Amino acid sequence: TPVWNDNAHGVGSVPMHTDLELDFSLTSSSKYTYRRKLTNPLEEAQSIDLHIEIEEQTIGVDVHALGHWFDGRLNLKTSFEYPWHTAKCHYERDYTACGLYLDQLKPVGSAYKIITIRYSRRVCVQFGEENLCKIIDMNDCFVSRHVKVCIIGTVSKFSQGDTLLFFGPLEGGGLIFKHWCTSTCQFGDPGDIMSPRDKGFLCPEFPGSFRKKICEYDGNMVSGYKKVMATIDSFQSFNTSTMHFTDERIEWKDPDGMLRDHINILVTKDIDFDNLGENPCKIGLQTSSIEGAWGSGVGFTLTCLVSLTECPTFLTSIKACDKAICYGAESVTLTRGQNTVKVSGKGGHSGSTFRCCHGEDCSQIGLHAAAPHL
Amino acid sequence: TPVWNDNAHGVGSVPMHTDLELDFSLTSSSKYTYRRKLTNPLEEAQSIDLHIEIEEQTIGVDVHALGHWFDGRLNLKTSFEYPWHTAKCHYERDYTACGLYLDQLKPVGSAYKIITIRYSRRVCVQFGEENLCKIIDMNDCFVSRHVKVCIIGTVSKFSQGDTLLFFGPLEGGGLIFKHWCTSTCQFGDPGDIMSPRDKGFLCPEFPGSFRKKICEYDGNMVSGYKKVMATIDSFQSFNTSTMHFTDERIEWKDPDGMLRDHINILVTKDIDFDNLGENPCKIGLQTSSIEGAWGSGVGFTLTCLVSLTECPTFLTSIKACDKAICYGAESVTLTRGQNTVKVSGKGGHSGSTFRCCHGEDCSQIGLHAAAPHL
Amino acid sequence: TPVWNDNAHGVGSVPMHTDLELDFSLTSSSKYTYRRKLTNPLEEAQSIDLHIEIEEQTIGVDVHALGHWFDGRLNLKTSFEYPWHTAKCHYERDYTACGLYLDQLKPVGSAYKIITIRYSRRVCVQFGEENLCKIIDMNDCFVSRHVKVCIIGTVSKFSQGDTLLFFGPLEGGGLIFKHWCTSTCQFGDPGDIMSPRDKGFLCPEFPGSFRKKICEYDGNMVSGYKKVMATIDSFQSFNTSTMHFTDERIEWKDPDGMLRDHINILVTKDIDFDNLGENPCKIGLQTSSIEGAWGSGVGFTLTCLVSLTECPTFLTSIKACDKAICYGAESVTLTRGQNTVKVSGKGGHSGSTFRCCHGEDCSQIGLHAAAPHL
Ligand SMILES: *[C@@H]1O[C@H](CO[C@H]2O[C@@H](C)[C@@H](O)[C@@H](O)[C@@H]2O)[C@@H](O[C@@H]2O[C@H](CO)[C@@H](O)[C@H](O)[C@H]2NC(C)=O)[C@H](O)[C@H]1NC(C)=O
Ligand SMILES: *[C@@H]1O[C@H](CO[C@H]2O[C@@H](C)[C@@H](O)[C@@H](O)[C@@H]2O)[C@@H](O[C@@H]2O[C@H](CO)[C@@H](O)[C@H](O)[C@H]2NC(C)=O)[C@H](O)[C@H]1NC(C)=O
Ligand SMILES: *[C@@H]1O[C@H](CO[C@H]2O[C@@H](C)[C@@H](O)[C@@H](O)[C@@H]2O)[C@@H](O[C@@H]2O[C@H](CO)[C@@H](O)[C@H](O)[C@H]2NC(C)=O)[C@H](O)[C@H]1NC(C)=O
Ligand SMILES: [K+]
Ligand SMILES: [K+]
Ligand SMILES: [K+]
Ligand code: NA
Repeated sequence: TPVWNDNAHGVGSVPMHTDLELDFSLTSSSKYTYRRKLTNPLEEAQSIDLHIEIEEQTIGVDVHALGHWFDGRLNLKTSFEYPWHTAKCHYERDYTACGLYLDQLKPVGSAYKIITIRYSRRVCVQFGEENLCKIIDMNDCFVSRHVKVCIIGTVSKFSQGDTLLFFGPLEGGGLIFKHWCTSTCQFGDPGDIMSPRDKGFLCPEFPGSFRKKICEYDGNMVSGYKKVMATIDSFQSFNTSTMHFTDERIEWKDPDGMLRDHINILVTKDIDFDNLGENPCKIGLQTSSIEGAWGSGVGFTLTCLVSLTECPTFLTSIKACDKAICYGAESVTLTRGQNTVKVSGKGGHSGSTFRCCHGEDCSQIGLHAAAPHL
Repeated sequence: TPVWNDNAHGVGSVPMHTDLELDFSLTSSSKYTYRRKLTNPLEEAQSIDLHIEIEEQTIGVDVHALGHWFDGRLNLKTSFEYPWHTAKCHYERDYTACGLYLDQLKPVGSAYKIITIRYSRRVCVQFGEENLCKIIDMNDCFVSRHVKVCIIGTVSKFSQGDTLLFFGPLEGGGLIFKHWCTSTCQFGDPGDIMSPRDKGFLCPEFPGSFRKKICEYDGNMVSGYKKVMATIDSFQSFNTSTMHFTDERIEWKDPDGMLRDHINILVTKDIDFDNLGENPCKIGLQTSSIEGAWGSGVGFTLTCLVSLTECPTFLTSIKACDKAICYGAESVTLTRGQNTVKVSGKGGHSGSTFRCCHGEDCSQIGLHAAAPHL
Repeated sequence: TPVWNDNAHGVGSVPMHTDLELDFSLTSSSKYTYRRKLTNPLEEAQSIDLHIEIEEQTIGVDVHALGHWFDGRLNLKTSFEYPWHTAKCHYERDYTACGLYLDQLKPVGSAYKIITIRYSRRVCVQFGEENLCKIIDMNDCFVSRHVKVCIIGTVSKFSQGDTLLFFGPLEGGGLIFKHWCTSTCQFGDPGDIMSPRDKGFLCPEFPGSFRKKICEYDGNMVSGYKKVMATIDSFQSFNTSTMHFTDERIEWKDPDGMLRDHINILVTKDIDFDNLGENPCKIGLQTSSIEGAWGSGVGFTLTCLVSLTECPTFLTSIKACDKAICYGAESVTLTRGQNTVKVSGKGGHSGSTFRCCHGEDCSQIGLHAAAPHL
């Protein structure tokens, strides 16, 4: 007969036994503070200090670092071992030999492929001498005995698969590219000339033809960087503040003040809220195996061994997390005893050890995923 | 003076005459159950059984089935009726004849073009001996005399125009392509070699040049499938559960437990809610004509003859539906007597008979739309 | 100790001291009207007229007008000053001279690049003899002493960077293109042949090769318009109603009745709401400088000189606006005295004079931004 479930983040309330509601649309890039002494109607001398602090919206993007994009010049030469044999990016016809090669290479920016986008606000609530701070994801709720804070919002600026380009120390801003070349890179494309890491170019294709007249090449001669700069107003910029780059992840606060989200704060002073996720179930967790990759839009799968006690069944979520960042979650009805739960995730880096987690509790160790693009 | 309107799905309430509110963020891939005996404060012995069941979020995607994508090898031959004349996909130069043809063809997956995306949850509410189940679309509300259930959410995983690729019996997962070739398919593109149905290839272009030295071809020689596999981590996977393929439609439950939506449940025990859509207007419906296409991003238009009685005017919505799936809706202020209402829709298949509908009531017959891509 | 903040648009309420709540999901393309006499329980003879009018959802899109897209025929000629020298779009090989040129040109539609998308509803509230109308952006709130109206919604039909094509006097509808050519336009692409203004073509590239046999060209010979028409069902249409084109901006009401948003209306009859943005701070504004461009996805930056009095600090937003349309906003904690605030914006046209604004108050003059695509 019991069907415990903690996937509901929120409360049951009696609207007559609720004392305060704050409901408002808040500038995404703004913090908010509320302070009030909660006093009895007139029939006491007891007051409770309420102090709520909501921080500015933060974006967290799991990415794959693509390395640097380059500008360069396409040069044509004739040989009748070719002179341009040392050039990393080249193309030749063997009739008299005609040759193309890239030179005057210069990095113009750092590119990042978006894997996951998540927005959040840090929310701190003091009620009496209770003090609790939590990072609340957009469309999730802060839940406590006396205070509920729900954030509801939508943003459509960034999409998975977008490529972000930063031209300089671009704590400041960047460009969004929706068509960065991937499976086919031709000279002239956004992303045409890349260096994924320190050394080594991924060279673009040269789709045109040679003619042996003095060699000629009848394909495009203009680099992707120059073609993009020539129509730069066609592309979308974004701005950033307090950037935080870590391996395969970027966090910042978008200073775009045109964006808003919705905040609802409900307070009960005397009788506790009914926490809709309340349960007596107890969970133990360890990792079993992993497969798949970090830094990948295809992702990984973490297998967890999950022990349930004190309940016959428990509907809940098991997460793949590391250092308080979660990369995936699986909703599951656990049965008493041992359970095997597979969690699909995306993101992380080579040093990530993905742990099996429930709520704020995690396994003692995690597992590494494989590298992408091998 | 009267201005009846049923486009508002919700209730007017007096916050003092409301007995229970549930407000929470729910894992999209999780169900939720609430059971409670509603009892009088202390001054009676009468109790009402409240039982709410909210099912896991379902996605319904109206699609155009594109057929199978193929891998293949590009072969080059010389003829001085060509040997490769039986090859379906070929390219030749007539000087000595040089020829390209695709062979070693193999289907690698099934592709589907997204036309419409809609999310929903089935919601069942028992209040006393009243029992009602409804499929509630995201950002719509369940309305009854004593209980309101509103679902508010946003998802940004899929977009109209995306192409979904399933590699095997991919009850399991698939890939999202945002640049599947349409108006120009060149060999090497995602989607380059397609077979729309049983037999018959839509062949890709071969943009390169021949040279008569022994023939040479200086264009790309690598299939789209191989180019995509070589950078597979650049593409976004998704997972599925309890898939349901029907003609030009796919439904499933996304097991991504990182996604949440918002649920609000309001209960009044004694006095009924004010149903904001309440009205005495009566509607009769029949189809008149149709034009446009199923399986098409451009869509169709259903013309309806709509009779209004018992009201001078009625602001409402007329829908194009078949078998309890709706494909389009037009908001309209009807006038007493006959009205002509055009409803723009998208989706459906060759067997669809699009009916004119109001609320849960539909015309006796529907009309077929035309096929796309003729 | 004081920390005034007006970035919160909403109210604090005591759920016992609230008299009416309307909560509902409303068809986006529908208006809504609520009329009620607010009367005392039984212990008075005083009534307040409540009258709420919510208008249909409007979309406002800041765009860059791209001019007209053309259909045309690619012709091949041989010359052994070339005949086709007057043709604006041409390509030649100088061996006998082979030539390509476009002719039979015809405009097929007008194209617009999406820079910004915003949805809104005009909301009018009469409470007693108080009457106030405001345009409320989606995910913002109408706030008054006795009535709060919040709109919460999400739409995923249009995206920044999409190109909208209108084929005729397309008050009626249009097509969405997600891959309109920008940095590389080749003959055959959507957007291949453009005329940005009255005269002057931006000609596409012809990536193929000539051969001197009688000249031959082995590249694509089919215009982008014809290639798109041949697979028109692959593209997404949209419909429009009551269109309003102005320079670099389009407004309309989307008649898609499948879309909904959420409306919440809270009314207190006696005691005023606590306006969460209430403050004694006073602001004076003038422009200082501007840089950047209108009609550009990169945008502009307006520098404002902002004087704060009556408060030590004030957390607020400074906006860049002209004629009651706002193009950007910066959240900022002002300090008493003079402040310099930079506001990033996008949109507008050559005649726009971007002003520094706070709430409904603006500077006496604004500044012009520079033209894009120079
Ligand atoms: C969720 O999807 C993953 C991803 O694997 C699928 O990806 C699709 C894009 C498509 O290519 C499909 O063919 C492929 O299976 C599933 O994980 C995979 O499962 C297979 C079968 O056991 C393994 O061979 C793969 O190594 C494995 N990959 C990863 C990264 O784990 C997964 O099974 C599926 N379901 C769940 C519940 O996660
Ligand atoms: C809503 O749009 C449809 C779609 O037709 C338009 O599609 C645009 C993409 C663009 O190509 C435009 O030129 C085109 O008209 C309209 O339906 C069309 O109406 C015309 C005129 O009567 C007919 O010739 C078409 O057959 C018809 N097509 C379909 C599929 O019905 C429609 O009129 C418009 N308005 C409403 C209220 O639906
Ligand atoms: C917000 O971003 C703008 C845009 O400028 C940036 O755009 C990125 C896409 C990238 O190219 C980056 O290199 C570039 O700086 C910033 O405005 C720019 O600031 C620089 C430095 O002072 C000026 O040289 C530019 O003229 C100026 N451009 C515009 C349009 O104003 C801006 O500084 C940044 N921060 C804020 C708070 O707005
Ligand atoms: K080549
Ligand atoms: K060719
Ligand atoms: K060429
Ligand atoms: Na060529």
